[PDB]
Amino acid sequence: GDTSPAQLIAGYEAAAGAPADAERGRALFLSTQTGGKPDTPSCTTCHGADVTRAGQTRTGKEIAPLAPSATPDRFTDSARVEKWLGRNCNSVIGRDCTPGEKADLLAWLAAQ
Ligand code: HEC
Repeated sequence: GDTSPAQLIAGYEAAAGAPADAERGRALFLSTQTGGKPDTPSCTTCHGADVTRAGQTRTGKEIAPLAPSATPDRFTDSARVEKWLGRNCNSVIGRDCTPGEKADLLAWLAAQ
């Protein structure tokens, strides 16, 4: 694509002022939130708790696995990551994700 997963995470770490923490990324992805839309309390609502398996939209359509081990071109387009993180962080958490959250989330997801 136009980027690597490491280039994306390094850009978020620089904006956050701190290195990514994959354990924090895992905890946020699996968390149940209450600030967003009622139908999407968690990232897992659509991507599941195991991102090597397919996910599902709110209507039951299949979403390709988020793990790069299952779907190889993941996180290789910078605009596509921002586009989905913009929409999905707002739906789940109710606000954009911070650069530190994005760094943490991608560092966990990029290793799956
Ligand atoms: C359903 C309403 C979703 C919720 C809740 C979350 N995501 Fe999602 N995500 C969804 C779709 C339909 C898509 C696009 C289709 C695809 O196969 O990519 C995505 C995509 C992403 C991506 C982009 C991956 C890439 O190709 O670079 C990321 C990084 C992502 N989703 C992360 C993510 C997080 C962190 C979420 C909780 C805040 C989350 N998603 C929720 C559908 C839905």
